[PDB]
Amino acid sequence: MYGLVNKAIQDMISKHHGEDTWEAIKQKAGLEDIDFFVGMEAYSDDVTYHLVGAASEVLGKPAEELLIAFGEYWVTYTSEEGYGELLASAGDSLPEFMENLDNLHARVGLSFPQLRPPAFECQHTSSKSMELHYQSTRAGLAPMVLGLLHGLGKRFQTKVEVTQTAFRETGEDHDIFSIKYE
Amino acid sequence: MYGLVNKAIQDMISKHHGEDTWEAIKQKAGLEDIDFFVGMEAYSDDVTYHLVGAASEVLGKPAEELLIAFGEYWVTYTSEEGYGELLASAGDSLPEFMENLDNLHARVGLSFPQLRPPAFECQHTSSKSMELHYQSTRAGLAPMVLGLLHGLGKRFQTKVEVTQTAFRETGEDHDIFSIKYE
Ligand code: HEM
Ligand code: HEM
Ligand SMILES: CC(=O)n1ccnc1
Ligand SMILES: CC(=O)n1ccnc1
Repeated sequence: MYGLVNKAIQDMISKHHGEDTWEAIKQKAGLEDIDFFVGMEAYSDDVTYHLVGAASEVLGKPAEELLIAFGEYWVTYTSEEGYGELLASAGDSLPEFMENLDNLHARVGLSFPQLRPPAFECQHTSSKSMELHYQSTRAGLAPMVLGLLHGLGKRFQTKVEVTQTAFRETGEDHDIFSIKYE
Repeated sequence: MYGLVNKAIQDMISKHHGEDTWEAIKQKAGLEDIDFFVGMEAYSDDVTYHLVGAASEVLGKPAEELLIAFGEYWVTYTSEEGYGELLASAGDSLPEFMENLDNLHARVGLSFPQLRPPAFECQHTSSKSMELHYQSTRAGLAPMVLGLLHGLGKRFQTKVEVTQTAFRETGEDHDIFSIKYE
């Protein structure tokens, strides 16, 4: 993924547990080479999965727990490290924001030309709920989606309950989530 | 399962979509025979699975969506139809409550002598998270667990993020969930 994603993971861990723990985690991941991540440069996905795996071992937490945290962090981190206006342009409510999400990533992708963004389709089951279809070229990041949805809830002061109802992981064509809000 | 469970399903559907729908649903499940469920009597599990499938066809919603709703409802329905004090005895926080859950179901089963309750084990990964191990003699109810957990979040005013990381369905030994709270 682009290095911004890894820089975020680093930031989150550095801020929550310290530079020593980040160093250990980098080292365990077999990335001591890399002095720093370049935000606008493409890295092999490997780098991200390894960091997450290594972060799991060192912190003694499951990978999935970290991806949930990281999902929520990213909402804050993007608003502060140069994507605040772009974020705000995507709307001022959760369902609006999610409807716009492919369009946000399209805009991101003019600037990051090699982006393989996820794809998100909403079916609104009412004014307070929806089905969210998450399609990705990558495996394993549904728990990140969950955290991202909870970060979006914080951003719009909406309470969101999210439950995953289909799993790419088992062989289903793609992750699907039921979501209830305010 | 005991009829209480089926009575709760009936109630949730009558209250949400009307008696006419309930009838259809009951009709579709091939249970027109049964005039009312007896709360303290044992039914074949068959009855609950048919009602759920039938509810899915009549309503145009996936089974899994209904089980999530039903899980959340049950938390409210038990507190109002005779299990309020027992619920409250199980604690005033989500992680406490989950640690007490086998004990709760044990008390329930002195009163319901043929109870096949689930089993839940918590490994706390921090003061705000845990791995929850759901063991059951039955298949299919993981989405019900998700709703129940959201229902418990409501009861304790805690925001809970839940993601399932192992699936009995696929032949893994049992369902496992990563959970983050408030
Ligand atoms: C300003 C806001 C955002 C920016 C700059 C951003 C940028 C990115 C970038 C650069 C990637 C890497 C894709 C790649 O390298 O191939 C990505 C992936 C991702 N984005 Fe965003 N994004 C933003 C907001 C969001 C939000 C709010 C969500 C919420 C659901 C979201 C969900 C994801 C997901 C799930 C991926 C995972 C990759 C995959 O599934 O294939 N993004 N995004
Ligand atoms: C407070 C009152 C509660 C009562 C009275 C109650 C009673 C029951 C009863 C009677 C069953 C049917 C089992 C059978 O017929 O053999 C059952 C199943 C179940 N209970 Fe509860 N329970 C309560 C709360 C909860 C809560 C909060 C949860 C949250 C996790 C929970 C999780 C379940 C699950 C998952 C089942 C499904 C059966 C299975 O996995 O085998 N229960 N409970
Ligand atoms: C990979 C990452 O932190 N994200 C999450 C959403 N968009 C990019
Ligand atoms: C069958 C069912 O939803 N439950 C859940 C908790 N206790 C009973």
